[PDB]
Amino acid sequence: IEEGKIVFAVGGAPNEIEYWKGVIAEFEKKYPGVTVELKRQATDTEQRRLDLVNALRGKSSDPDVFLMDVAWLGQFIASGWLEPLDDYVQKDNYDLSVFFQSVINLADKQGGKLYALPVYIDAGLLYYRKDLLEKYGYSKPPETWQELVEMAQKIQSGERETNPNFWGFVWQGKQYEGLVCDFVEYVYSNGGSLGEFKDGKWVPTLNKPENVEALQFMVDLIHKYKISPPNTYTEMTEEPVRLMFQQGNAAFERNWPYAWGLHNADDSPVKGKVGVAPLPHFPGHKSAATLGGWHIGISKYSDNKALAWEFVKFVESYSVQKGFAMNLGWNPGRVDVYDDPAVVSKSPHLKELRAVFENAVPRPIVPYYPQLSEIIQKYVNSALAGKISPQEALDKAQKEAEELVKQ
Ligand SMILES: OC[C@H]1O[C@H](O[C@H]2O[C@H](CO)[C@@H](O)[C@H](O)[C@H]2O)[C@H](O)[C@@H](O)[C@@H]1O
Ligand SMILES: [Cl-]
Ligand SMILES: [Cl-]
Ligand SMILES: [Cl-]
Ligand SMILES: [Cl-]
Ligand SMILES: [Cl-]
Ligand SMILES: [Pt+2]
Ligand SMILES: [Pt+2]
Ligand SMILES: [Pt+2]
Repeated sequence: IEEGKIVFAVGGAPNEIEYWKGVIAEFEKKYPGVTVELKRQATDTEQRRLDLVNALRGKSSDPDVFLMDVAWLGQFIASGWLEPLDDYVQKDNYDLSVFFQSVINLADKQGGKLYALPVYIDAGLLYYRKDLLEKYGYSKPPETWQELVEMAQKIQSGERETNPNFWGFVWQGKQYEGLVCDFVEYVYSNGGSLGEFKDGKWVPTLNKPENVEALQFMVDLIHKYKISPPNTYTEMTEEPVRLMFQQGNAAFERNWPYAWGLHNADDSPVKGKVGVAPLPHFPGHKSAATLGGWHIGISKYSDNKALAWEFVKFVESYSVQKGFAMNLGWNPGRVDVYDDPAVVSKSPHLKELRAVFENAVPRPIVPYYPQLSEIIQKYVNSALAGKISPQEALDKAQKEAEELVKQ
């Protein structure tokens, strides 16, 4: 185990992990004298991050190649754990123009060097029960958050006559990274902002009036309009939300592109009855979608960097990317794939909602995001629980963010 072997560390939702196994099989079939060992990780992005930093900080060659959340990729680049890809691109005359340059420019490069490639580009999406909206006299998905609430309540009241577990709108509110993504969408769709850059350094503006107003709406979805379940802030993460909607217990769902792949699975009660649209916005502002996704990189400590690069090229290849979009519903890191007839047949929204993905709002791209996120999670979740007001929460978060930015 030191020649033509490579351990690929990857996680995700259960179905994605199973899909990766198939990808690895296809890779070894195309490259006969090579071995790729799967190092399975969890779904939770923080657990995936920890699994990786623990191996890397110990200069272990074990994980040779792996996926990194666009949210904390900057941390790995800054720490210097990634092997620059420039040399490998150069040697194979590899064409980089086939990837969305915006995400690359934003998160994959530093000091003129490339350290990773986008496997998929996630953006927040609104999933809705087309059949239920039609049933209750609504011809189109909601454009504003207030319209979503209106539809959600009428559908909820009607469905509860026979369904007491039905909720008009499910989303991620647990105290973890996913909550920051949901939060970002409400903030920017109300004209708010988490902060901006000054003199090359990010400066926090967590407690702007627009932000507080946005957080208040989130709190109201649970405690005032009551279209989102109480466990939204205690247990709801990607999968629990995705499962609840697929079970048929929700009219609306906010989730990432992967939910589509599952919702459209023949084992899905909602198959053929799900629509996808941009998330709503508050009047006078534009719809927002948080930028997410996973990028592939090579460990600086790998003893099989050449093989790792071969695997990277395969994962970023047209056919493999096409399979991700058609089977898993992922929005590819490689351009034009969304337009492939096979992809439009199974995941038409990748083409139709092109603007959603291209305009995804990035969380603060800074080496110390993990620590910043922890601050936002605590106060935002506390506010959702009703433990403190939106105002007190963002003001408190503002204080700690400033201290954190002070290095
Ligand atoms: O493909 C679904 C993936 O969802 C996670 O990733 C999204 O959600 C995170 C917050 O929970 C974001 O930070 C990330 O950028 C989004 O892509 C989940 O952590 C992954 O394991 C799933 O594969
Ligand atoms: Cl209450
Ligand atoms: Cl409640
Ligand atoms: Cl197929
Ligand atoms: Cl296909
Ligand atoms: Cl097909
Ligand atoms: Pt309540
Ligand atoms: Pt459920
Ligand atoms: Pt297909």
